Amino acid sequence: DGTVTIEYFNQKKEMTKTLEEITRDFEKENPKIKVKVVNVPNAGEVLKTRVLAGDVPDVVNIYPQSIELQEWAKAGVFEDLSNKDYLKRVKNGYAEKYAVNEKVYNVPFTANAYGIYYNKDKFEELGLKVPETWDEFEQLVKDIVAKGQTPFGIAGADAWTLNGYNQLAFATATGGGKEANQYLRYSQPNAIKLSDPIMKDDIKVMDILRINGSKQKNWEGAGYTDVIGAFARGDVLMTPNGSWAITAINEQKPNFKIGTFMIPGKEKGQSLTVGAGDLAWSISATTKHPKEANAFVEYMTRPEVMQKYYDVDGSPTAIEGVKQAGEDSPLAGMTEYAFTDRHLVWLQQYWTSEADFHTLTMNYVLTGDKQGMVNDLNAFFNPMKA
Ligand SMILES: OC[C@H]1O[C@H](OC[C@H]2O[C@H](OC[C@H]3O[C@H](OC[C@H]4O[C@H](O[C@]5(CO)O[C@H](CO)[C@@H](O)[C@@H]5O)[C@H](O)[C@@H](O)[C@@H]4O)[C@H](O)[C@@H](O)[C@H]3O)[C@H](O)[C@@H](O)[C@H]2O)[C@H](O)[C@@H](O)[C@H]1O
Repeated sequence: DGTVTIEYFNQKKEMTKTLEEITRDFEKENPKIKVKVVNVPNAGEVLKTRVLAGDVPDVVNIYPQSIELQEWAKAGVFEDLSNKDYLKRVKNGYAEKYAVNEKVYNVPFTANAYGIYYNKDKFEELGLKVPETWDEFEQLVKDIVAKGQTPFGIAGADAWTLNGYNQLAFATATGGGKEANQYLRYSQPNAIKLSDPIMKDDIKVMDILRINGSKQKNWEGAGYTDVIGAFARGDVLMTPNGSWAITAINEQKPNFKIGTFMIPGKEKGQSLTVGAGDLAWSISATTKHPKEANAFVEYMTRPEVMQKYYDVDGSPTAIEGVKQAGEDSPLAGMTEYAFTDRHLVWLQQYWTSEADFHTLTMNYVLTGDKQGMVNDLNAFFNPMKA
């Protein structure tokens, strides 16, 4: 044949079209290299299945904060990338941030963030402003309801959409990422109580989604795609989601200017965001073609290649020589403190899982069971403390 075939296991399902075009550009420059792009649903679970099966894809899209990356790096599943030349194209010391045993096993090209998408046009129409406190965010929702408009679009069927919301609910209440994990993860068993002021603050922030008439009709069984469309059409004024959503929203061709804002704290200037490596690649240590796999990763570190991805995606990049958008862009408010302290890492960096945290978050929006949520939190965190 002559040509060799490497596999790229993608999790960026929103960026399927652009990543394939970049792949074709690579294939045209490398005639002896063919790249198969894999896009399967529930890619995170399929990856667990494949790694254990010993069928590790050549290039793997894996989130570098995950416990999966940490465990598999120590096991020797991934190639050491510490002394690669293309790693010098990663600024903000972002590759070093997710080092395992002081060794880099992942190239995080982009960083995701979390906030609230909002309709700038209808905000101007109704004379609404971006909230700076919990109380203001409560009022904003109530003001929208009274105007006969739906504030939030919530994906009840996809609990992972509110992961960033609840994590920031704890973050803004406690002080930051470390402070949130001190209350939740590194506390004593059965420490989380309803009487705890931090918990009372958490409920308050979560109750913003529980305000009368805050959510759209038939939200309980609404998916991630459903809410993207609902926001794009202008059926809902806001939707809480990650920076990964904007490319899907843009594709729906909305007839309004899109904006974002961070989930605020108790008082002004206490707003935070959460995220980690979005487009983040690792190379299999057991690959038959390590030179070809490295050439694919190196290709993505190129500024003119990364620009092509960024122009569609929009999430902040750590790649050198990429012209990024200004404060006029949709993700301006959400990614305002990108690559700073106020951009804390996903809390599941020090958890054994996160799936149940999604469930108990959404379950509260469904039921409003305060004690039930507290019980869910203890049942989730206790096994980790043991
Ligand atoms: O906060 C969420 C997320 O943020 C970071 O990752 C960035 C990532 O975010 C999105 O993708 C999220 C997630 O998508 C997949 O998982 C979806 C769920 O899959 C299962 O659920 C079911 C059960 O059959 O499967 C289908 C989904 O196709 C659903 O019908 C049904 O709910 C699973 O049970 C559940 O736990 C999952 O949430 C994927 O497998 C994951 O790896 C993730 O990618 C964006 O779409 C994507 O572009 C990225 O930007 C962070 O790193 C994550 O840890 C997490 O915290």
